[PDB]
Amino acid sequence: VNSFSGYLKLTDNVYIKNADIVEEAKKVKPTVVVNAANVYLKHGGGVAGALNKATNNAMQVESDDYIATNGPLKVGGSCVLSGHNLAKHCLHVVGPNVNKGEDIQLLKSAYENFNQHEVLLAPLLSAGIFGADPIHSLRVCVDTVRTNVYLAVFDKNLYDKLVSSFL
Ligand SMILES: O=C(N[C@H]1c2cccc(O)c2C[C@@H]1C(=O)O)c1ccc2[nH]c(CO)nc2c1
Repeated sequence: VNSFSGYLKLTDNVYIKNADIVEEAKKVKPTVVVNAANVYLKHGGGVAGALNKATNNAMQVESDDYIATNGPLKVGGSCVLSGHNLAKHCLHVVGPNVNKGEDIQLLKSAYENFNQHEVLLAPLLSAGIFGADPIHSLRVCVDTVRTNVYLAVFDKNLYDKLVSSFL
């Protein structure tokens, strides 16, 4: 038993809710919140900009030190950093950005990072400003992630569509 409330159960291990991931993290304090990161950990907009704003830019400060030490992530890769006031940990995961021409097949590799964590609050990778089809992203998520994933979908209209078209 865990504290996520109001989710619709899609599969054995995937749940989904129309929610603001920032508000969900602050209420739930999950062990892991997933950020829709880029390779530079520049949290300017979309989910990343919202999560970072909620941390009063502490996420960005920590991220800049990470990059200065380690260099950029790989597309499809991830790193674990602090969750600040939102979660114990933040798993920064880089899905391919279609608006940068990145290979969509890397989406499966990106979701594989979730399997290193028993339970996660997460957005749909490569959705929103990353330019992928959220329905495809949901399919890859369901077919790749084996751990328990609680997906927060900000847009109500999109949430309903994802549910209604789910196979
Ligand atoms: O853009 C946002 N989320 C979408 C996104 C973005 C980039 C890559 C992605 O893969 C996805 C998928 C994610 C989604 O479909 O839910 C977002 C989420 C919460 C927000 N809270 C505020 C306050 O103003 N702005 C927000 C923006």
